[PDB]
Amino acid sequence: GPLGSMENFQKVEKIGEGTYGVVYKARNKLTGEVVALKKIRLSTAIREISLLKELNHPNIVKLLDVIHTENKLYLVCEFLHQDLKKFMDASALTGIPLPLIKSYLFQLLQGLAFCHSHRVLHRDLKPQNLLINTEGAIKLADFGLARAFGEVVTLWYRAPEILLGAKYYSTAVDIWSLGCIFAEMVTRRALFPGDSEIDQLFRIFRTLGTPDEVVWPGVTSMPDYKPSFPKWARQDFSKVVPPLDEDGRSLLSQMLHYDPNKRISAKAALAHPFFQDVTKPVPHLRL
Ligand SMILES: */C=C\C(=O)N1CCN(CC2CC2)c2cc(C(=O)OC)ccc21
Repeated sequence: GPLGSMENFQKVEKIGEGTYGVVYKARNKLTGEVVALKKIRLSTAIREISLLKELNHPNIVKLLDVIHTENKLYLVCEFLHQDLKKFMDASALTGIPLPLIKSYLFQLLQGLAFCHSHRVLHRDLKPQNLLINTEGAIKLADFGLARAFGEVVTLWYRAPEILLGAKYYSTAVDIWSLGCIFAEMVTRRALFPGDSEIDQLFRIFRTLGTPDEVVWPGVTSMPDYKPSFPKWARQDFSKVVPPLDEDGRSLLSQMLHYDPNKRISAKAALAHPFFQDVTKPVPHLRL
């Protein structure tokens, strides 16, 4: 078995918890490069991961290297300046400026359209794995594998078809997660902050109404659907995202359609009128 493969990286800071391991800010001992290092404590996933090394896009965090040594798996990523959760917390008193929200949403839709055009799903979009830099960019990170391998799981961004037991995800799950993040940037509160699967499901139901066959054909036959679910009425989007103009509200409503077949795709969303005046502002970052 392999050893000595990682003495070329000196760990500088602990910067989060990825989808399968802890992530450090590290410094390439040899080249001086500053990177983000995911350590997965341990294949068909050795190939599914290495395919992500080819998935290069301005709005996807660059996967530089996979280092499989000594019953541990390392992912070497480019390092970005801040993640969206921290920036949202830092902007709690003022709010992220709406043009910057719109830039960030637009860029993430571009990243997803690229990912989805390659039939790659993220599966677990969260403010914590959206990374931003000083230049105005935002990038997708920590893609969830179809094969899980290797804190507490956040459920707040989970699409309802996942919660309802759907065995096969579509790209629509990522559009749902990003809609939730969009709303959270605008209102400065999480849209659906459940603390269990059923609390998550029912928080969605209380806001968007309990889905039935009318709005979601097939919902009542899903593995975890129960006829005994409470029947809540749908609230109005004027109540859910007050600061958002009608263009933003209509886009968000389309990202949160219950039926994954009705949910807007990333590429369709790019053409939505909400982006006809999109710009690329600079965040104010305290690093
Ligand atoms: C290559 C490391 C990697 O896989 N990721 C995804 C995990 N994270 C953060 C994790 C969600 C808490 C992460 C962060 C960065 C970064 O630059 O943070 C400042 C880069 C890559 C990765």
